[PDB]
Amino acid sequence: IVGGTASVRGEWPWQVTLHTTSPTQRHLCGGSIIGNQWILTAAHCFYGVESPKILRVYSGILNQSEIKEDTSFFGVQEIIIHDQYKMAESGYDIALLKLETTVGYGDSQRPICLPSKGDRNVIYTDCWVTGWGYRKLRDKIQNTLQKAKIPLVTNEECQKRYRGHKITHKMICAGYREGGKDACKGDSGGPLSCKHNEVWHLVGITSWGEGCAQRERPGVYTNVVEYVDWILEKTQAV
Ligand SMILES: O=C(O)c1ccc(NC(=O)[C@@H]2[C@@H](c3ccccc3)CCN2C(=O)/C=C/c2cc(Cl)ccc2-n2cnnn2)cc1
Repeated sequence: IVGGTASVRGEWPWQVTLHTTSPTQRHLCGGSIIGNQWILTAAHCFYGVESPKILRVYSGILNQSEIKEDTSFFGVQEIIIHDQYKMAESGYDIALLKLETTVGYGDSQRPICLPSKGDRNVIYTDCWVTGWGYRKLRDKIQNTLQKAKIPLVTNEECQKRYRGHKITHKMICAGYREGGKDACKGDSGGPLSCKHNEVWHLVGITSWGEGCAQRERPGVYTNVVEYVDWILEKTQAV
């Protein structure tokens, strides 16, 4: 996260850190708990991931330093990538991780509500992007989970800023015209959480942008409301 501050413990209890084991253990992506055996993340996170066996999901983490060989994690049973997904910039950047065991909800880890299909018309004024990503384009993964409040941008405005791209209604953009606050390397897959009527909703999934926090370059997120049916299809299969 660029231009963000340290989170307080338990502030974003749906936020997870997805680690890869191969070649060595390190943070790969962010993700969100949406169900007791479900993580919602970005499909691009799994470029070169040939098996779920190399993945470990950590919940209830504030600092990456809490993660050692003795730290409990959830194994991944299945990686479900949207079947229209080609690349982040083309859209359909969404994936589900089905966990091998059930998440026990508590004050440190609990799910985030999906947006309501009825809330396609709401104007979110309180949105936050969180992650352990870089603070600038040439940096390193951060120890403490960072947060940054970002304003949502209309599709029309975002399209003006991404000449040469097609910004679809399945994408949602966020950022300040002057830049300064945004997601960056290592934040992808994580949530864009918006508070509406005192309830937090998973409005976006950190996906892509041209650089980090640049002037007139908003961050591009998967527009979760447009994927509620796909999420229910995959999580509620008979
Ligand atoms: O340990 C590390 O050094 C370490 C180093 C980088 C990453 N991750 C990343 O760069 C991941 C990449 C990835 C992850 C997994 C598999 C394959 C591809 C794809 C891009 N990406 C982001 O995080 C996207 C960032 C991004 C998002 C928004 Cl909304 C705005 C601006 C952004 N940026 C523009 N230019 N940079 N950030 C993770 C870890």
